[PDB]
Amino acid sequence: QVINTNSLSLITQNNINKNQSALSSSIERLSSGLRINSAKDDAAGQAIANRFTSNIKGLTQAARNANDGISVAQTTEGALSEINNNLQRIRELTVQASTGTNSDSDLDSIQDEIKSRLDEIDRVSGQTQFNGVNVLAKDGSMKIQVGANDGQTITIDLKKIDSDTLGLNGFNVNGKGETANTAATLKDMSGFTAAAAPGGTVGVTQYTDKSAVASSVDILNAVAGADGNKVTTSADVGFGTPAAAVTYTYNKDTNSYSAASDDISSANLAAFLNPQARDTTKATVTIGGKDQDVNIDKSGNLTAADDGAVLYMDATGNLTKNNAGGDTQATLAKVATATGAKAATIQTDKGTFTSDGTAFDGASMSIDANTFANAVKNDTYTATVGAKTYSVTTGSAAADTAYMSNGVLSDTPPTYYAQADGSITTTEDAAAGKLVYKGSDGKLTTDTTSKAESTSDPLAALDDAISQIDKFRSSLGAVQNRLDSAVTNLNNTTTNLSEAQSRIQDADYATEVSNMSKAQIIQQAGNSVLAKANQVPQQVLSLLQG
Amino acid sequence: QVINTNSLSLITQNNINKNQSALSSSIERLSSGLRINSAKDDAAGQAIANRFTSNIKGLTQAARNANDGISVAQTTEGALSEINNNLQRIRELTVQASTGTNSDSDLDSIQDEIKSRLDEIDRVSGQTQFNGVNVLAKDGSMKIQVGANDGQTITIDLKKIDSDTLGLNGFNVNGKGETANTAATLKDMSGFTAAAAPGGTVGVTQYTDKSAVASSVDILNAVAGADGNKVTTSADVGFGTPAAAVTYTYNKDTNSYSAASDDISSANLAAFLNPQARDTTKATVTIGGKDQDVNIDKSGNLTAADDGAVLYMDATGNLTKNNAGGDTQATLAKVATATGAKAATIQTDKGTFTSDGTAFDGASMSIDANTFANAVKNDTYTATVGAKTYSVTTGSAAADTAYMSNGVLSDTPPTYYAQADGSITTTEDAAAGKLVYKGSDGKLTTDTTSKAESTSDPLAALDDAISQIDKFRSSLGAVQNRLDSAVTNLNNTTTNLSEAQSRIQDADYATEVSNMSKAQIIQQAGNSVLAKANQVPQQVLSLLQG
Repeated sequence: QVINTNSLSLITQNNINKNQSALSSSIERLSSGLRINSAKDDAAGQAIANRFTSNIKGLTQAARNANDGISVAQTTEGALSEINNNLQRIRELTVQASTGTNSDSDLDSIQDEIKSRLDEIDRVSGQTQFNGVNVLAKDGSMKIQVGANDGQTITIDLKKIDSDTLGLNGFNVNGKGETANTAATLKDMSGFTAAAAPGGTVGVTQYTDKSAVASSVDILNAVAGADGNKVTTSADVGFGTPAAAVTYTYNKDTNSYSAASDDISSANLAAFLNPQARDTTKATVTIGGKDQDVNIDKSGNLTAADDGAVLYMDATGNLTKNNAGGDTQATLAKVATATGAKAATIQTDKGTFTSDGTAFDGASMSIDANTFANAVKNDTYTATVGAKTYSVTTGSAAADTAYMSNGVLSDTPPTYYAQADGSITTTEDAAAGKLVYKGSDGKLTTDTTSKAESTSDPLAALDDAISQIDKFRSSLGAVQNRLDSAVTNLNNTTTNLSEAQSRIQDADYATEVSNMSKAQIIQQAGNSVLAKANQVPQQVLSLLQG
Repeated sequence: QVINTNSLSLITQNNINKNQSALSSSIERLSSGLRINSAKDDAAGQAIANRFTSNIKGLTQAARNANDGISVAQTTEGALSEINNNLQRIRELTVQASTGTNSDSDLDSIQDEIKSRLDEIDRVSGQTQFNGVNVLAKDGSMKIQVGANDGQTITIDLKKIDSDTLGLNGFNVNGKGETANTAATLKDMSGFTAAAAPGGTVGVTQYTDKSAVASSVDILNAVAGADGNKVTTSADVGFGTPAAAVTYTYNKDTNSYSAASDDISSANLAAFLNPQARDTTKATVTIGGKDQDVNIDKSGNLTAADDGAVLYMDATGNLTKNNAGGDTQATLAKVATATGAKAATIQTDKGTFTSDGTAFDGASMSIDANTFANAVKNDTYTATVGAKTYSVTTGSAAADTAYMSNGVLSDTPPTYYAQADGSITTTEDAAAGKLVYKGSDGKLTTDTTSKAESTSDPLAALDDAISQIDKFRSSLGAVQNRLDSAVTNLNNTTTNLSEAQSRIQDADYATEVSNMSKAQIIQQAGNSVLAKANQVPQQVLSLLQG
């Protein structure tokens, strides 16, 4: 009974408006097929779906990468298998070649063919490549990404395999083999004669090969060869040049000989620490509880270890370091007596030094071996070796008690005894002695055999190469099995995660068709009731009778 | 008969007003489709509908959660199946390798592949994940919400599965396999404490393991192991028992220690040459340029080296040896002064001897090493080794400068530095040090591996590991079926509750359309009767006749 200013059709319109959102959402949900289409839905679901999608894509790419790794491992394994076949053939040839019934032509032919197959192995090692990467040319590792998160990879170990790595660097089966050596040749013994015969046997004559006097450098090599020997010398370069003390003993412990000397170097620091005309050395000086780092050059200015800081000596009565003192300029000469008075130390890397008075007392010097030999090659010394004492006085073998053996220094010359029957034996009694032989190198070596230039133990070396290649092949096989397992895992995981993500997205149409029917029926009923509502007002017109 | 002041239409308007509310309610109900739209209807019904709606939504979301739990269980089960297959292959390989017809190379290959697959098991254990959650990395539990009200959950048990948990920590069938060692374990360092920190770093504390003082016998094996060392000792058995001279130095050259001593053994030959109570030793005596062979027993009769010839000492004025002399009987005491006066030698195999006066001068003695060690185990000596000097005074490590390292004697004790972060390093600066480890043996070795003898009953251990993983698989299966049953129950319950809530809301349209029709018809009737009511009054105007 009101003029449309309180009409009830507004309620119907509002209800239709409330329905329209559900209608639109239902139709759109049918169209997409995914429950979550924008942030208006459960945004947490959207984020979880996005994370799941990223995981699934990364997992699939990782699976493809693992397959690629399997392929590269397969190529490498095939190459290794044929290399193994070649090595087995070479071993078979070597087994053939060991028989003594073969002429030098036969051995040469076998060597030619073996060299051919070794070059074949080298070639196939260099040749094999997989997409610009040489599998067998370098001892690297290859990382295979099979996981979604960074840092999770599988490593394939690759070794450089060739003739050098497998060994034998030229198998060389064709060298001149086992050869019998020639006899004693009594006439060749032109050494010093002596009928001493300490056993008194009338039928033996002792021959000594003199002129084997070792040189001084030989003495130095002998002492340097062994570790832990003793050498006493005077008149050394740098330290010991005044030679106030003679017994230094140089304390050879592990490496280039050390030393120990009393107050002798006071002015020799520049000569020692600066071998050349412009050398400068780092050193550490402390007064006691005050560790300061300094540079020493030609016994001149004690330049501070800073970039360009220059230290000045000051503090008369204390004699410490200060960059900004107000007295005379610092030099090594006076700081020597300063340290002697204050009982400090100036120890450096190549020698720990202290002073009492006006001269440095060396403690733990360490002179270079080559320089030491160059300095004392022509002076007197009593260098000793294990359980032996050797004397040298301004000339090699002053006492004439050092003799050069085959390769070692001995106090006794090579003694050769000549027997009555023309043989030469190392000892008087023929029951012992191992009658000496001659041949192919001189020096009258006491063996019946000359070294054969062929490979020493060919079969063992070839079996070692076979073992190496088979270990490599086993490594590749284990890696291949592990990658196959990784692929199976990653497939199962990506399937499960795909279903998981499907449970969050991907709205069930079974519910959505019924929801659409709801929305459409409500919309139709609402529009019709809106019509029925707006057909009401004209009753007031009917009342007016106009 | 009244002019609108007692109007008869008022009841008509009032009745139309009453029915208008019903008409509007019917139209609105038809538009919405729900029986209750606001509190004007049965409010208790509205509250009940709200509660049912909340319950239905909660149950649906719980069903989705249950599905997610099923998916994660499936992924875990797949990973466990892969691990189980790997373990089966390990068992098969172990059964193969138990046979005694195999060489060390075959065992090496088998152990290599077993180790490879064990590392594969560990990798698949570590890298398996479900949406940022590692199922097999911890012994945790995951709660799945399947109910509408808080606290109603289902728990899934997860166990940490890896090579450590299953046991055997390196299956190690071949031998010389590797097991991981433990960490620094700062708390175990019970050695002597020293905050000295020579580098001055505040955060470093130096710990030294004291009580590592080597015994004197340890020094003896230390000196004896190396060849050519120096040992200075007095108060020795036999030679040096009077200890007239102290600096012997024992001249170790190649083997059991030698010696060099002045005239001290004059009467000590009987004890020294005859360690037991009746021993006899052969000897060679020469009065110069002319050798004679003799036997010595307890300094008594100088029996000739013949079968039974007995030598007596003779020749006053020359002091010769005659097997047919004509003077008094021979004793070593008398021949001692004979040789001392006449400058002869009695050099033997185990010692070169001469005498001047009435006492023998030893030159090239050779004492047995074991007898030496037993003799000087509890006396003062200053034995030295390569470039080192050691002092002992009536007791092991008198100077307290001897410390027993891992296997060698060093002048410095074992130095361990503990870092601020709880790590223990061999050096103060963390850049170096090779952070120390422990494990399986103590002694704090700087190794990541400690050996382990193969196993006891390998197949039993593999079987127990299989049983563990199989039990885990069964547990996951029981839980997974649990969740399937829960999903079925939730679906049935939410369907029933949805049908329940629908029966309270959702007004029957069958009665509602009839209500609309009745309201509309009665409304038109009311409007028309209102018009007819308004058509009545003008009969009074008809009365007025104007």
